[PDB]
Amino acid sequence: SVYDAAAQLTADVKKDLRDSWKVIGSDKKGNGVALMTTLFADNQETIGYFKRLGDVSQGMANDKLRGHSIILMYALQNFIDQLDNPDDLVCVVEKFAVNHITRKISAAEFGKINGPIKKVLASKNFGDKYANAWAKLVAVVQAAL
Amino acid sequence: SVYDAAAQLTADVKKDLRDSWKVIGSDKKGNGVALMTTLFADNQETIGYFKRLGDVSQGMANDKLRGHSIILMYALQNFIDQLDNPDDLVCVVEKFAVNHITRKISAAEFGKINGPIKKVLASKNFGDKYANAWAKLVAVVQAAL
Ligand code: HEM
Ligand code: HEM
Repeated sequence: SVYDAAAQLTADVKKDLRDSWKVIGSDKKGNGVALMTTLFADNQETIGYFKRLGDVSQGMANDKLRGHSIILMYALQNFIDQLDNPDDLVCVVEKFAVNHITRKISAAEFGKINGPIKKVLASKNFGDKYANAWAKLVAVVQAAL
Repeated sequence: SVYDAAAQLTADVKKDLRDSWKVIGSDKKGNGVALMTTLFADNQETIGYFKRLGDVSQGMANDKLRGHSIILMYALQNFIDQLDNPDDLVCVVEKFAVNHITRKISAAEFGKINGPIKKVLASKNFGDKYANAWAKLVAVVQAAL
């Protein structure tokens, strides 16, 4: 359950999340768009959920994709900012989960974002330690789906 | 058409928005809930759109309303951050608008948030000049609805 999954965010996980977000979150447009095109490249079957975005291979030049990618990064910003207070983290994760549940995005489907995250981290010289901290935050959202 | 309403955000308007946001956005939970509870108090009929939140009379103590309130404030953070690049502001506002159009929230209904914003600004002693600027930012969204 999500209260139990939020409890796996221990002190070192929280610190590694903030330390990597300080670099990733510096360029929300650039890293958000890179996140999404890596998801589409590595997991082409997820493009069906994003029909409204139009031609996803245009990347940055697709205004709808660029708008979605920037907004996605503010949801991550929000989660990072709630790490101090588990009660606020949980109520924000459950609120966020509503629209993903309506779209029938399962926990297994959501978990496909981990591969893209690991790759964007790796491009900024953040290794496995950080990829695993981010997998634990994505697991809090998965528990709400 | 959003680009035309965005043209109204002149250099002084953007400056007032950024300066008031420096204070308002520094307590996203507190000021987010104050906007929402002021909206419900002043325009009781808007509660019709928020049946999922349950008992909105609990204010801050209602986890679903607190979750919604914090997420609302990250949408405004995003808008403030895109003010200097009209192309990004417009693709973010148009993406944001999609779910509100599906909820059948008209431009007039959305415009009811202006009284709440004026009151939260005035509680932090930002007068009519700042309220005016915020009405012009809300107008960019209204142009997308
Ligand atoms: C790091 C993970 C993710 C974050 C932070 C995230 C964030 C968001 C945000 C903030 C929105 C806009 C608000 C809303 O409509 O709910 C959104 C929309 C959406 N998300 Fe997620 N999401 C993530 C992963 C995923 C994944 C893995 C899928 C599906 C395979 C997914 C599918 C969708 C879809 C289909 C939309 C709507 C796109 C549109 O038509 O405009 N999301 N997501
Ligand atoms: C300053 C203005 C506003 C901002 C920045 C804002 C922001 C947001 C955000 C970020 C979401 C979550 C993503 C989504 O589902 O679309 C949302 C949801 C929603 N908004 Fe807005 N919104 C604003 C005003 C309004 C107004 C005036 C109404 C209607 C009277 C409205 C009704 C809704 C509803 C019903 C939801 C879903 C709530 C739920 O989770 O059940 N919004 N809004």
